[PDB]
Amino acid sequence: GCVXYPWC
Repeated sequence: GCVXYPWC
C-alpha cells in the first residue's frame, strides 16, 4: 500500500 498516499 501507499501510506500517506491513498491515491496510489
